[PDB]
Amino acid sequence: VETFAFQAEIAQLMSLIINTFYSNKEIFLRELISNSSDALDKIRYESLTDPSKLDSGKELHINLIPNKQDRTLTIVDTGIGMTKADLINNLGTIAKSGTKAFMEALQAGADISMIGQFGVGFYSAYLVAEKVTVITKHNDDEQYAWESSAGGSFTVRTDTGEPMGRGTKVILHLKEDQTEYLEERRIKEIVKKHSQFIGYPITLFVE
Ligand SMILES: COc1ccc(-c2c(-c3ccc(O)cc3O)n[nH]c2C)cc1
Repeated sequence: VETFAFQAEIAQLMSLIINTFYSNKEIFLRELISNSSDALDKIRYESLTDPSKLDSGKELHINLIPNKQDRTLTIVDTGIGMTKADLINNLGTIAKSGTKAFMEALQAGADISMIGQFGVGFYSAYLVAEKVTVITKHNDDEQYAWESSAGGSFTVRTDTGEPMGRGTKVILHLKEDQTEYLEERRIKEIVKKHSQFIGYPITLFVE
């Protein structure tokens, strides 16, 4: 298990998301689905000139898996996934510069719902999750598990869990007062409100 410190600016971003009074938390789902859509666009584009890029799985889709017993909401995609290096380097985001631009915008009237315009929408997971686990598999690397409960550090380990072929799995260990995001009608509502034009099937699993 390797432990890393977040860059000062990323720890600042996470503290802002955790500590700012902001009721519109439901946008975390749109943000994570948007990242899933971007990763699926990436593998689809590569496959247009190289069909073997899909040897690790042809289906391009998103699964939403609530689990009331574990108090987890899992978002699975069959996108391009990430290398260990990209996972350590702020989960493939330009988080340092993105955070700076987002901070300036917040002082210029913007609100947390606009986080995605600054390329750091992944970190909106901390509006609803006390801990986030990211399992990822890229065609050019092994399967890795990234994890953080914020507090300035994250861990990276080789994943021993279920192999996923190719893509990214975001496991949201929800805060006790955020369990509405495990309810079928609530998830359906949010998907319809903010992710209705996503170009990949979104399957909402039942329990
Ligand atoms: C906007 O920046 C980014 C940065 C990285 C990605 C990304 C993800 C991913 C990352 C997070 C996630 O929730 C789901 C995913 O498939 N997987 N692979 C890539 C290249 C997507 C958007």
